Amino acid sequence: NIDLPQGLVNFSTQHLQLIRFKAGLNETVLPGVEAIGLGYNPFISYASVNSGAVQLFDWATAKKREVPFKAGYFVPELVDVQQNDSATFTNVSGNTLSEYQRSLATSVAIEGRYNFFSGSLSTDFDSNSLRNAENEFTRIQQSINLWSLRLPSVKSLRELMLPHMRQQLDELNVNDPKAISRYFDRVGSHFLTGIVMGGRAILASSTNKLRVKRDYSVSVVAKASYEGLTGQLSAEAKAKYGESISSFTQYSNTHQEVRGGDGAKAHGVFSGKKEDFQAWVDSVSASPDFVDFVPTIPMQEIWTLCSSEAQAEAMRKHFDDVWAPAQSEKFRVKANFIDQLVVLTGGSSTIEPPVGYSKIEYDLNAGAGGDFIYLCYHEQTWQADRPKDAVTDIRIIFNKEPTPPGYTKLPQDLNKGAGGDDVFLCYKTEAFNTDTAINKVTVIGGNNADLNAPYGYLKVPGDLNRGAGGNFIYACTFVGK
Ligand SMILES: [Mg+2]
Repeated sequence: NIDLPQGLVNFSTQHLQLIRFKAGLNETVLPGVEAIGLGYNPFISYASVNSGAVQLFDWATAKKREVPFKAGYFVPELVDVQQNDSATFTNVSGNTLSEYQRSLATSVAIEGRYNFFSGSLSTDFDSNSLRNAENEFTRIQQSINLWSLRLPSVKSLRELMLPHMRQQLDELNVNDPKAISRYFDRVGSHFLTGIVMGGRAILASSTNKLRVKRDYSVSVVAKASYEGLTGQLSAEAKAKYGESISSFTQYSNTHQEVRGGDGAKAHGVFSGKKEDFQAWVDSVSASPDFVDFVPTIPMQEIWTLCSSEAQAEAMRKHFDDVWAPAQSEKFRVKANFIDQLVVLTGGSSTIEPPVGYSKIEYDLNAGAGGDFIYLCYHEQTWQADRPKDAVTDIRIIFNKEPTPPGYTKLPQDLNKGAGGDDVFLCYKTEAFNTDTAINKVTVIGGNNADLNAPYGYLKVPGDLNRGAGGNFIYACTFVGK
C-alpha cells in the first residue's frame, strides 16, 4: 500500500486568444500559429509564453494552406504542422542543483552554456529545498500532444516580418550596448520556431538523495510517483515501484502544475483516480495551449533576422559578453554551507543554542553520563559577494595536544563531566569553494569502534566519548560537491 505526495494544482492559462486577437488572426487559423514567431527570452520559463511577448511576423496576411488532418483550419504555408495525438514525457533530473540546471538547459537544442530554463526554479521548487545540498531534483512533464508547429529558418523570413518589427530591428543602434540589452529585454534574444500544442501535467520534486530508497534512479521513481497520482500505474508497476514511491513521498517536496484543457477539471488531475485525470485529458482538445517544445528547433537566435552580418555579429557578441551572462547569473544558486560551529552543554535534551545555530541531535555524552552536550552549526547562504568562508575540515584533538595551525578550537570539553579524555573539536575555514565547503555535519553513535558512516558522509576520526565509556561517537561531514 502506497504513500503518494499531496499538493494543490497550479493551473496556468496562456493568453493565446488575446495574442491572436492582437495579430488579427481568423478563427480558421490553427491554434498555436499565434505563438510561432513570438520574441522569446529563453531564461524565464520552460515552454511558456512570457506575458511580454511580441510577434515578429505577419501571419494574418501570410499565404495559408489547409491543415490536412484538421479540415477547415489553416496555417501559414511557411509553417510545418505535424499531427501528434499522443501522451509523452519530457523529464529532466539532476543529482545536484547545477546538474539539474544543465539537464534543463540542454533538454532542447539551444546553443550556449547558460542556465536556460532557470527562471522556472522559483516556482517549480521552494527556496530551502533549492539550497539544501542533500537534495536532488526532478521535473516530470506528461505532455498531452495534439500537434506541433515548426518554422524552418528559411532565407525568406525577413519578408514575412511585420514592417514595424523589421524596421525596429534594422534601426537598432548596435553601437549602444544598452539599446541591445533593452531589445533583448523587451522583444527577445530568440523567437519561437518549434512548439507543441495541447496540455501538460507536471510534478516537480526536490528529494533527499541521502535518504530515499536507491533501488531505482530518482527519475524512474519520480515518474512512477507521477503515474500513481494520475491513476496510470499498472498492478505490476505498483508491486515493483510501490516501496520506492512511498520512500519518495517521505523524502520529497512536490509541486503540481497543469496547463491546457479545462481549468475547472485541472484540480483533480492528481487525485489520482484515472477517471479524474482522463476527464482533464479529454478536455485538452477543446482548449489547447503551448505546453512543450519541438526539441530539435525550439527557437532561433533573433539576429538571424538581421539584414547584415555586421549587425548580427554585434548582437551575438552582446548576447555572449553582456546580456546572457547577466541573465544566467540571476539563477546561480549554491547550497547553504556551514561557516561556524559552537558547542552547547546543559541538563536536558530540550536545551537550545543561540539564535543562528541548530543542534546536531546527538548527545555527545551518549551512554557516558555527565552533561547533555550538542555540537551546533550555523548555516550560511551563498551570495556572489563575497561570499564568506566555509568550514572545510574538522579535527578532534585530546587533552593537551596543540590546536593545529590555524584551526579554531572550540574550548568546551566534549566529555564534561563524563570523565575520560578531555576532547576538543577544532575546524578550519577557507574561502568558499564548491569542491571543499561542508554543507552538513552530523553525529553518529554506536557500540563498536568502526561505525557505518551515513550515506554520502565521511567520518571524522576521534571518538567524542574517548576515554569515557558509553557509545563510540563521531562527527561526520558532507560536501555536496
Ligand atoms: Mg563525550
